[PDB]
Amino acid sequence: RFLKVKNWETDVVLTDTLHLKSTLETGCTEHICMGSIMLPSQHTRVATKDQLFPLAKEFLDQYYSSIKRFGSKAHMDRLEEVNKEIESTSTYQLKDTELIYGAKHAWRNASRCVGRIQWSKLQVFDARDCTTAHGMFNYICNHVKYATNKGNLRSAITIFPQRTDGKHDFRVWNSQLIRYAGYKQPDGSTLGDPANVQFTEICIQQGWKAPRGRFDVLPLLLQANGNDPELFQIPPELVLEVPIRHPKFDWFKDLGLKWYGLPAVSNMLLEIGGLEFSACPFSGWYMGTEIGVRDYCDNSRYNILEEVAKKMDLDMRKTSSLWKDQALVEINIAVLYSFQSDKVTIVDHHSATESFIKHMENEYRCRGGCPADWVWIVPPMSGSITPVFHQEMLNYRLTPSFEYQPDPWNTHVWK
Amino acid sequence: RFLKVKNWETDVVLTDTLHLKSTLETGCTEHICMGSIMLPSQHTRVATKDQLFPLAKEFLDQYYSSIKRFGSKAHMDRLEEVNKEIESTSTYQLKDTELIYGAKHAWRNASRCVGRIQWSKLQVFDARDCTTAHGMFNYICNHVKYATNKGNLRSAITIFPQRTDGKHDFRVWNSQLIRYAGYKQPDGSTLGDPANVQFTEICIQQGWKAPRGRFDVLPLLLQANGNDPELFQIPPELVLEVPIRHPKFDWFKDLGLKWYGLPAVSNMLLEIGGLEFSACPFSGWYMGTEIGVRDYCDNSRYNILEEVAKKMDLDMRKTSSLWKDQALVEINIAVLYSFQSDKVTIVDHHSATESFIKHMENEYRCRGGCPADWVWIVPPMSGSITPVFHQEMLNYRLTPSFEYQPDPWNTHVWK
Ligand code: HEM
Ligand code: HEM
Ligand SMILES: Cc1cc(N)nc2cc(-c3cccc(CN)c3)c(F)cc12
Ligand SMILES: Cc1cc(N)nc2cc(-c3cccc(CN)c3)c(F)cc12
Ligand SMILES: C[C@H](O)[C@H](O)[C@H]1CNc2nc(N)[nH]c(=O)c2N1
Ligand SMILES: C[C@H](O)[C@H](O)[C@H]1CNc2nc(N)[nH]c(=O)c2N1
Ligand SMILES: [Zn+2]
Repeated sequence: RFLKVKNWETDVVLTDTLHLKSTLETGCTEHICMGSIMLPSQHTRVATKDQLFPLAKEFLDQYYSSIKRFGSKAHMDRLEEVNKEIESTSTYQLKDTELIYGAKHAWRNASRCVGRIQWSKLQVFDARDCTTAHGMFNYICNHVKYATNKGNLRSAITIFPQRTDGKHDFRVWNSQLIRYAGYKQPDGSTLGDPANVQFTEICIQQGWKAPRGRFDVLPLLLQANGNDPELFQIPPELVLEVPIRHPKFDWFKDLGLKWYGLPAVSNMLLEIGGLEFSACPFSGWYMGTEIGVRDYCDNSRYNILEEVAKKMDLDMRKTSSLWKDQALVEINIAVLYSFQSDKVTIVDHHSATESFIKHMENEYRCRGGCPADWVWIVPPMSGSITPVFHQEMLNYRLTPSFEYQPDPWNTHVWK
Repeated sequence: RFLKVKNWETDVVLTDTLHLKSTLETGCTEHICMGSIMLPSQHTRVATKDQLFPLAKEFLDQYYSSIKRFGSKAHMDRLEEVNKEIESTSTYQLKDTELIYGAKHAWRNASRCVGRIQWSKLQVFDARDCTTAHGMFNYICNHVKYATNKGNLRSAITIFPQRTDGKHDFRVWNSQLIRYAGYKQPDGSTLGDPANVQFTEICIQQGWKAPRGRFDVLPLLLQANGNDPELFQIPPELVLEVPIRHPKFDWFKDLGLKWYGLPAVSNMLLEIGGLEFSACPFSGWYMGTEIGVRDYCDNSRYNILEEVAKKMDLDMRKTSSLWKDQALVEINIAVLYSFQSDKVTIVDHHSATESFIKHMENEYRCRGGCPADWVWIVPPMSGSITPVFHQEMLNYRLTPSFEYQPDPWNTHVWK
């Protein structure tokens, strides 16, 4: 109730009181810790009219307290105002300013995100007036253009109409706005991104004509107000890409690798005051390792370690030659150098984890804590030589938040 | 109560029922996860006569069930036999075979240990007849000689008399049997191992004459039956060491690095059936990364990244040149090659984490689970390209176990 987290590389000590305001549950118990379960049963997402006003009052009480007007008349009138609208319609509508606050704090409370030092500079695009798949395509294009900003990336979220009944639900079926396609081969191996093989054939199912190459940017599949989703191709000039080259190894270009500049996740759900926004794509910029470690070297992904190590002339017989580690560092030096040479915003895992420690200092000071998931904060390479490896972290679930949600193609009453 | 852990690199699914037998607590709650707190308040260590028989009966019930004699007469007579001895003396004495079983299962249940595939081949040296610091020195020397086995390392534990009253307590004050000394300098920097700077001056306090070099093997500080601890120097021919060289970089020898062959931790407490063994050094062999990543590159340790990167001719201005990662992989290739060229048993983090997955399969099959701490299982470099990064793990505390304990010099009623 006044718990302490220690840093063991600096002996810095911090006191968490923010975990007291925590509301959601973790999945752990006194006799079990599930801190390494990937999609815990609590991190996923239907609510009745009854539970909705405590959730609104809870939200509005932090909102007005945050603009130095806690408990005043403007706050009490708004509590009553929402109360009455939840009487009338059994739901309610957020003010524009309450929507911006709730979105910025969902990101703030995302314990698995190492980038949250920037949480307050989030551009919020209100798309709650949207009604059709084409309207969503327009909103998403304007999002992609704004956030990309010619390589000077800017953080943003686009918020589509909230869930109401549950059957009229806006959904982006893509897991990200910009993703490369995955194609299964006759022999069984995979061209493109294996992660998206199931989605790539859903697009062909709905009528996509696939170029059947490596880095083919998938189309968007947009579902508006419960209707069946529709295909649209993002204008190519809006999809900024970085060809990957090395600042020593000239043969690195021959690999013919590239990645997109904009990481923009679209399959998650934003929860604000008890309201659920099922379509809410949000974007930032990449930490290098998400591309060069996970995207490029996960076994179940592009899996390029063996062909990079070949061209490096590496001892690939013994596991203990660390040829895998050795080729992994070159691939990440290449992604960083490539993005930087092209003036596309990217951050390295050293600078981003030093920034998160800096962020943690600020949240324990001006908020009394920072929910943080070590399993996810620690970068996927060189963990112990980044300062977050030695920083104890308390994980707890605060709201507003981002939550996972099932894929629409396994839950949609089709047609 | 029938929880499931998934592997996301293979889609292999396992069912944990062993967590049902769990007894100790984790530190997490429904509203908080402390899976990244290093020394949780539960992982540390005085017990009365009352709670001691459930703990014995609990232990003896798994022991006899494990040798295919559950609930027989030999088991019921032993339950009564211990019962009566706990009536008489309010403690009890383990059979030789109950001691070997309890020790092997403490290691089996160590969720932070990636090496547990070997848990059943542990050599147990019973030192419960010891009474003096010199006797302990003799037992520890025989341990070091046996486990080292001329570089063909063998796992072992030496078990000193159990705690009874609490004031007559056997303790090894060293954190490990073989550790390098740490000396503070006039300017403030550190010669040797910074980790041991506080211990190195306790030895000089008790009269150690320090050679004041880099890799000076500390003396042993042995406390017998509550008496004040005494200094003894391990015969140098028993301390096997590996000079560190690279299989490409000839300048790597110039660094003048070496490490000891035998990892043998002596500051922890073994708990079996409610009995507490305060001195119980145990040893195995090294995973490469414990030396080349943590020992050599932790900021608060030897911290050799900058001087390795210098001699590598690295771009050391920008953080995003990944010069740190690049020099870290060379240092670990060197430790592995050095130990192997000298026929000292070492394992690389790839082979050890593939073995642990293999181990996890066996424990979920023939035991119904495997307690495992992801925060500690995942190696400190190249996390995601080893199979444990993608393996969900349930952590829970089973007994017999190894526990942490305070340092004796902050708890001993001195003289
Ligand atoms: C500004 C640049 C940003 C950087 C460098 C960054 C970095 C990261 C990284 C590396 C992860 C782990 C991802 C993975 O391993 O696949 C992550 C997770 C996440 N990020 Fe951030 N991010 C940024 C912006 C944002 C923004 C703007 C939002 C939301 C508006 C956001 C929300 C999230 C969420 C919700 C998760 C994980 C959700 C979960 O699994 O519970 N991030 N971020
Ligand atoms: C056989 C070769 C072994 C290998 C390769 C191995 C490997 C490891 C490694 C890498 C760690 C993490 C250590 C660190 O990061 O500082 C660890 C922890 C640990 N090992 Fe093993 N180990 C071995 C044998 C043993 C044996 C024989 C025992 C006990 C009899 C043991 C008990 C433990 C315990 C109790 C911990 C962590 C305790 C805690 O923090 O709760 N290990 N091991
Ligand atoms: C906005 C943003 C930026 C970034 N640099 N990275 C991000 C990574 C994720 C993410 C979270 C969980 C799983 C996955 C992979 N599907 C990605 C995310 F939501 C948003 C990210
Ligand atoms: C036996 C054995 C072998 C090995 N290869 N490694 C081991 C590492 C530890 C260990 C556990 C917690 C903290 C520390 C560092 N003080 C070491 C340990 F107890 C025993 C180990
Ligand atoms: C903060 C964190 O709990 C602490 O640094 C832990 C993280 N994981 C670790 N894992 C291992 N194997 N060894 C360690 O010392 C640590 N340190
Ligand atoms: C098994 C484990 O929970 C899973 O692989 C997690 C581990 N930590 C991670 N950390 C990040 N940043 N991203 C991930 O996808 C994962 N995967
Ligand atoms: Zn937990």
